[PDB]
Amino acid sequence: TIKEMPQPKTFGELKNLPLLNTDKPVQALMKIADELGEIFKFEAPGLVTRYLSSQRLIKEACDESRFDKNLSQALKFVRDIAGDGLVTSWTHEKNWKKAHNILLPSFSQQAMKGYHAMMVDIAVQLVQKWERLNADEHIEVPEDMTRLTLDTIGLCGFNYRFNSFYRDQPHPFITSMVRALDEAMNKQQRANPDDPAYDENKRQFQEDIKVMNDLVDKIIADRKASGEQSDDLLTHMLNGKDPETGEPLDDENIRYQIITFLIAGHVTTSGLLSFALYFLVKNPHVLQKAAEEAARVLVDPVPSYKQVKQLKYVGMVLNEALRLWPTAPAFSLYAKEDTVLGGEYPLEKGDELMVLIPQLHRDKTIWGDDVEEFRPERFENPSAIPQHAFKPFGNGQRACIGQQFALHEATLVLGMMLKHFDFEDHTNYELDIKETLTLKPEGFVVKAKSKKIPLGGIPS
Ligand code: HEM
Ligand code: NI
Ligand code: NI
Ligand code: NI
Repeated sequence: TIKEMPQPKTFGELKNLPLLNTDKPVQALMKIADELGEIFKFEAPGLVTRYLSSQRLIKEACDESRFDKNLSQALKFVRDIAGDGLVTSWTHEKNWKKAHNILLPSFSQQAMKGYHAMMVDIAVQLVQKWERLNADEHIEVPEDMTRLTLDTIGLCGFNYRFNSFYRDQPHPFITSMVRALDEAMNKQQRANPDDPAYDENKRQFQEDIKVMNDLVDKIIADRKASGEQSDDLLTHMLNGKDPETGEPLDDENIRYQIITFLIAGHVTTSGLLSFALYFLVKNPHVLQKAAEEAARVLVDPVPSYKQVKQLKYVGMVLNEALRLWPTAPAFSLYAKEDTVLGGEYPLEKGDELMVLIPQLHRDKTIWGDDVEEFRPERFENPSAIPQHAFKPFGNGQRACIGQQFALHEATLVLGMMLKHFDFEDHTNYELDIKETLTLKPEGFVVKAKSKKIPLGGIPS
């Protein structure tokens, strides 16, 4: 039964904190998991947490009756940006359940059919950008994927056009958002956050948020200027009421949800698409098989909703990309009551767990020894995979609400990418994963050759 938990090097009162003195901390928690195993203790000033890495222990952690969602120190900081929005609010603090009930219809499958036409509107824009490049020019993949995913959630969700393909540098929203999220991640290393040395950081942050909120002001303003009726994510936000309480969303809260969905609805998807395209050019026979399916299925000028759902292997490319590098690399849980995990490590009420998603997906006692290798064929049969062995979208009633939204978009775009282009690893890119809480490959550049297949029109 019971045994004690391994713990990495400690540095006096700082405990394990100096170990995360890196701009790549998740990949460093991976270095440690490989050392100490399926579980280890991480202490910092005024916080302890247990990092899980095995399917064995994580299967237990996803028992909603034993464990509830925890706000990690990261999310506690992000809360300064997103407030008590869907992602950063407690399960029992329910402006959550209130918003959950109000918004969940916007991700009903009848709603997905509504978004598709708008998803193609942006997807066409991406393809046309690349089909209009000159032969000497490179494609900045994560940059352009971000343009695609921001504009999609912007249109589908709020009927607002960021028009990112009409812009040189990133949208002012993106610059503020990235910098503000970098602050939340970087603040995890400050032993004294309120030292006046970080006054410049506190000042930049309040201005970054000023910028993000003045965009939200635009979205709501343009909305009350009417556009006949709408039933997108923003409409249900303004007019929907929680059946349990008969109450609509607080004014302070509708703003937090817009911020939430603008951020949460695109950073991990562009990350996914950038990781997917990366793996394809590093495994050309996988790229071929995927491109062949793309050509075989997408026969009309623009993809139909049904056609996207027929791209099974393109879906497998995505899931495998999410396996090797889940772009939301971790989520937290707390013990509802006293209990014992894996019958070996006893936990007190309110103790904190971290599910290290990249290490879960490298569990050799689930996936084989060929963990690091990119084989989409693992997902050829969903029925096979044990539950809680694959968790890129979290768990339970607080798993990703936008999961179907992300995968439908990603498959659609990746579909059109393979139908319309060949891809050359122009720089022989060495994978350099950048962390802003989320994961994305930085500096990734490809070259595209057009297959010269015309495009049609757009429904929306
Ligand atoms: C590949 C893309 C995505 C990944 C990997 C991902 C991952 C996740 C994860 C792990 C969680 C749980 C967080 C936690 O347990 O602390 C989550 C929740 C959430 N996601 Fe996603 N997500 C993706 C795309 C999206 C999209 C497209 C949307 C669009 C709206 C979205 C909106 C949300 C929201 C609102 C929550 C919180 C829901 C709740 O807990 O009530 N995500 N996501
Ligand atoms: Ni025993
Ligand atoms: Ni070149
Ligand atoms: Ni061959």
